[PDB]
Amino acid sequence: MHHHHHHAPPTLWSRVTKFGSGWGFWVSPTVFITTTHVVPTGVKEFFGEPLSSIAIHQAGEFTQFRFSKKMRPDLTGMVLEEGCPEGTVCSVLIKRDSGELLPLAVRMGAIASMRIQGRLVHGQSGMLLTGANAKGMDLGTIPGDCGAPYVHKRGNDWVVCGVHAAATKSGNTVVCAVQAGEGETALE
Repeated sequence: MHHHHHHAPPTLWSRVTKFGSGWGFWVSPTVFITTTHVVPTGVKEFFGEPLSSIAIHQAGEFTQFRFSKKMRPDLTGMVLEEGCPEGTVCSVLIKRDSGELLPLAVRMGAIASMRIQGRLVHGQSGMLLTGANAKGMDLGTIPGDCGAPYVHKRGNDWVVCGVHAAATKSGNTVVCAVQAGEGETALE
């Protein structure tokens, strides 16, 4: 009784932050995420945090933002899911200027190691499940909404998948930029 379709977490929507030519997410008080193609060239600080006191770590369209200080504007600590099983419905957070939030949805596929620029990277595909917002280099972007963060309900909370990397030739299929860490060395 009353289960399908429910209210979305507010703080979860505020986590997203349109930077440069894309959108990121607040991994934690002093932690953040962002894509590579989204990163612009002109700014030297984020939310009042000079790069001089920041750390960057690329990894297949996955940059690790480590701030020297914990801004903690309205966060606490989110969970990162390195991919997803077969049948995982993820949702992106597309915020606009006039508050036109565009909540997109995508169905996760299988986990495999793709090859980009002669580099093996681990990422989970994702078939579109909305209409046809995909253009070819993203699930649904127009004014520069690339790299958007993915979210999903996990137990009694919402875990983040990756970021809007790009779309496939099929159009209704994008790749969720996953992070590198545990799970690859573990056996189970």
